[PDB]
Amino acid sequence: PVVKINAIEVPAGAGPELEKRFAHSAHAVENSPGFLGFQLLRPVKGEERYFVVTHWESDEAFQAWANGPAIAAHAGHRANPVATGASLLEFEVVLDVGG
Amino acid sequence: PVVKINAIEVPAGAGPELEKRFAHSAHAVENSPGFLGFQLLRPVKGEERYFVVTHWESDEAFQAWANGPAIAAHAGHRANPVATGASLLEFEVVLDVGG
Ligand code: HEM
Ligand code: HEM
Ligand code: HEM
Ligand code: HEM
Ligand SMILES: [Cl-]
Ligand SMILES: [Cl-]
Repeated sequence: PVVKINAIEVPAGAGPELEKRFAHSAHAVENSPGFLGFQLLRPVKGEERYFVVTHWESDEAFQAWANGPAIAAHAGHRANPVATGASLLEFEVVLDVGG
Repeated sequence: PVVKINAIEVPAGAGPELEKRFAHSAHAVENSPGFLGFQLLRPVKGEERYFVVTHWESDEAFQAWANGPAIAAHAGHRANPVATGASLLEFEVVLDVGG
């Protein structure tokens, strides 16, 4: 599997607004083929960016979602972001250990 | 829950040695109270550091592990580190969505 993290820069005080924009977003991705899950991570120490951490069975599965269903999920939405920058961090899972 | 990511810097070519070291490390953290799991992420694009992504029911559970077992787990090892630096990134899980 692969991990794709969108590391989002958020202006001071805009944390709650950004989090609210994610609150009903599950429908936009949860059903996608090869999707294994995602977490929105609020930074607490050592990082100022929010991490949107997504897990996929493959790179192609993420790309299919990004190029199709993800774009479609914007219909009817303002495209005015509160984030001031974003960086995509891509990784391959080399080890996974359960609780 | 909380997420603690250790972002470790690894010289070129040490990736395999670092990964081999993590391959036999599950025992050092699994079963610890409040531990929910971890992944070793090998960087592919956008990042040069390995991400050690760990999940915990609370910060206290993470501190209890880091302060006791994790230290104890070094006893008997005679290898020098291959990592040259590390940064702990700490997060609160705000949203969790399963696939
Ligand atoms: C992991 C791959 C992803 C990438 C590359 C990506 C990419 C982006 C980019 C480039 C932006 C614009 C941010 C800016 O203006 O600086 C954005 C915003 C956004 N994305 Fe993601 N995204 C990803 C995953 C997700 C997922 C899984 C969700 C939710 C299901 C999501 C929901 C959002 C939302 C709600 C915004 C609006 C942020 C705002 O208004 O400031 N994204 N994304
Ligand atoms: C320049 C590029 C982008 C911009 C400016 C942008 C902007 C936004 C904004 C402002 C929203 C908020 C909608 C609202 O508040 O109602 C949103 C939602 C979202 N974005 Fe984007 N985004 C971009 C690219 C991306 C990409 C590349 C991805 C994933 C690969 C993504 C995934 C999402 C998702 C899943 C949502 C939530 C849709 C929903 O609430 O139903 N976005 N985006
Ligand atoms: C400067 C500080 C540290 C140094 C120089 C260091 C060095 C090392 C080295 C060389 C190993 C090799 C084990 C092997 O090759 O088999 C190791 C293992 C390990 N380290 Fe550290 N470490 C440090 C701090 C930490 C911290 C702060 C944690 C967690 C809170 C940690 C957790 C671990 C764990 C869980 C193992 C694996 C134990 C095992 O597989 O038996 N280390 N460390
Ligand atoms: C998330 C909290 C963690 C922290 C704060 C932490 C911290 C550290 C630090 C400071 C080092 C020394 C890096 C250096 O010498 O530059 C290290 C090395 C290491 N840690 Fe972690 N660690 C964490 C989690 C873990 C876990 C869960 C494992 C495995 C179960 C692990 C296994 C190791 C190993 C094998 C090394 C040696 C890397 C090498 O060979 O150079 N650590 N850790
Ligand atoms: Cl995002
Ligand atoms: Cl580590």
